[PDB]
Amino acid sequence: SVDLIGINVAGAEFTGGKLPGKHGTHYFFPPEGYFEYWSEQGIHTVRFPLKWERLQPSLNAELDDVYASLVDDMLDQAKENDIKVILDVHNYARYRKKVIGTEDVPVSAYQDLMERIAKRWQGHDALFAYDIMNEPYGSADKLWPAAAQAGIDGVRKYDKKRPLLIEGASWSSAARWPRYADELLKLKDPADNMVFSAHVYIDEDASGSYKKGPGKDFEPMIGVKRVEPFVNWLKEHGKKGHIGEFGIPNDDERWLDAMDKLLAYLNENCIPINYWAAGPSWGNYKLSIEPKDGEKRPQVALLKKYAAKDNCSDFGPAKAE
Ligand SMILES: OC[C@H]1O[C@@H](O[C@H]2[C@H](O)[C@@H](O)[C@H](O)O[C@@H]2CO)[C@H](O)[C@@H](O)[C@@H]1O
Repeated sequence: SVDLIGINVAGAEFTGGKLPGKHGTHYFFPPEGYFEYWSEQGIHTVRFPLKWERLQPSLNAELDDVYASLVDDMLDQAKENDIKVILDVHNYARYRKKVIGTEDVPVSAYQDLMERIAKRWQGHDALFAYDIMNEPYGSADKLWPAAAQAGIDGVRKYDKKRPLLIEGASWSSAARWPRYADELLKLKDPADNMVFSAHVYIDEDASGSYKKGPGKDFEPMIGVKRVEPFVNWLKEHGKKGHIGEFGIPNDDERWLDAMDKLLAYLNENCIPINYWAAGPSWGNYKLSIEPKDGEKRPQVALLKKYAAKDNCSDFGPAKAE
């Protein structure tokens, strides 16, 4: 089943400056009882960021025992708690700051990573899908479509069933999607289970930093307006979609109204969303929906209303008929 409502659970990718880094100091996996809270809230799909450099300290070599085992543990806990997990290689189309497709990081090395990820986890019941790369951007954009095919090829050697979530150029911007996405039309998935995943924030620069409030001229449909270019492209090209990140601060009711409008539009078009973000070690982060003393998380109540609505049969938008 494809859940329309889901959340990111971030932390395993934190403190990119420290490699390998230390669990519990630089990065954080869900502790005991973590998924039970979210399951009880009625959330059954999670997107989980992972750091490539921690999974694979050397290219074209075996996955790191300790970090990969933490992923094993997380998947086990998700399964215990009725949660389905999208593994996200949260790397901006780069390995140790070098773009996939450059001499340092050949596409074959990225294919190798994806082979190893699918080989290790394809047998895990909690695994739902693979988001093969978070937010290609900048000098990675031009080479990304070639890298994406290599990633698809890698997963499909070992997992011929699960959805592949394919992000786009320019931080997978939903708003700018059609400017660049035609380059993705050459991608092929022999299993026919490929889904494009765009990101949308509704601050002025769409970075999610929220440097300003809604403003005097706030438009409630801002979220919808920013995903329309993506969804319309999907319809035009007969493709399937997904929103892998969207988040808002908890300090202005207007953001919630925009979120509501967005959720309605995505629901209508059978496009699932992963809210950014929950996680075990966010502290005061403005977009966090993790429970924290003294903080209300109105975004959660809203997600819960939607979570009750029927899911679609598959990733939308529905084919024309
Ligand atoms: O969208 C999340 C992503 O935003 C990045 O900032 C971009 C922004 O997306 C884009 O619309 C604007 O034109 O450019 C900025 C960069 O200057 C941000 O850098 C990422 O960390 C973030 O994940």
